[PDB]
Amino acid sequence: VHHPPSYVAHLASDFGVRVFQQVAQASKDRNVVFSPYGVASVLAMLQLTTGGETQQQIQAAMGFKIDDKGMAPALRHLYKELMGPWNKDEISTTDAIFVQRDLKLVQGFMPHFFRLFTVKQVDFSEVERARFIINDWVKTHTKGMISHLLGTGAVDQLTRLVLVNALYFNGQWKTPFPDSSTHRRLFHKSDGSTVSVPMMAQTNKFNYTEFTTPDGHYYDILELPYHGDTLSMFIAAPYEKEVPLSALTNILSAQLISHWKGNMTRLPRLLVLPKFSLETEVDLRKPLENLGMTDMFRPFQADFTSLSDQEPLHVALALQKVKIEVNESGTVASSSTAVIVEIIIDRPFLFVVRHNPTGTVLFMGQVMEP
Repeated sequence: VHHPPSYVAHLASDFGVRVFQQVAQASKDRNVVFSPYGVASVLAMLQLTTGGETQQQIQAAMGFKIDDKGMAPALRHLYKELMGPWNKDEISTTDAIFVQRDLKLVQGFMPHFFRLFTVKQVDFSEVERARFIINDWVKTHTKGMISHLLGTGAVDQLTRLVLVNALYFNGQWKTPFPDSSTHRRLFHKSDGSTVSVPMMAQTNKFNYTEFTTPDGHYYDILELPYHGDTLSMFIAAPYEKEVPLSALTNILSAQLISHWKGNMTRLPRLLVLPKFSLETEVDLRKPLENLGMTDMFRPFQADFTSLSDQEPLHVALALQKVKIEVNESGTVASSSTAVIVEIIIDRPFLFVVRHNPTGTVLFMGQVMEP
């Protein structure tokens, strides 16, 4: 464990979880898959382009200033840790900034962006080409998983800046579920009704801890490691079907996950887990405004003087796309965030894909219906 990457990863992951809780609030009984590291990555970049109180608001919500001593080195060290070969499991994370070809950038932004995290020349008056350029780049850096990050109406002639992160993960269980154990079983939805889904089964030693909500709701917390022994998926489900999953998501944090992991012991048991493939696209405006980042969305009031004195700029929209597939052999998942300037789990559950040496939360979500 290295301190620098683990420090910034905790802040990053915690900030991401708080954004997730905001999205989960809005879609109480809907499948949500999210990427905390993903949204933290672009907003870390956004700290560089903004100024005054617009920047302050981002800094306060994230818990750190990108420009503070040792802070950027920690973020670079971080994604090096995630992408190292020793992980066995593949992670690819790439940040990018696309700027209007002829936009006059403040002197020193380019060299400052390089040594902390080069820009890519784009012509937004050429709308569809510029949208393709960016969509094509997100596509390769998600290995094809996300082909159209920016829909039609995401950029136009007036667009000047697009910050983007692309995350990819894969994704092999330390011990796979045998294909032949996969069977159909009723899943209990939040509305009481049942649906029949394919579920995976296996008997092994699983890192496990019991957990109790303030309201006394008992939860199973299970850890499913990937073969590299650095990354794992945490699964959290209520002992009884009746308990709403928000009880858990309301109290979630990066610290709690670490505290779970700190208290688990390997126990033998049969684990029945549904397979799932979730796809979510979320508008990040309200969730980000809720965490106090309101100024960046307001025309004229937003402050991007760290990027350009040439003209007033504001955030037109903020968005994230995430995909995740969980099956017998492992997990494949990717996200792209942009800013435009016997334990049977047959009820809804939480999942968290975490890199444990750093505490980085790559993906998390609630499975309301597999």
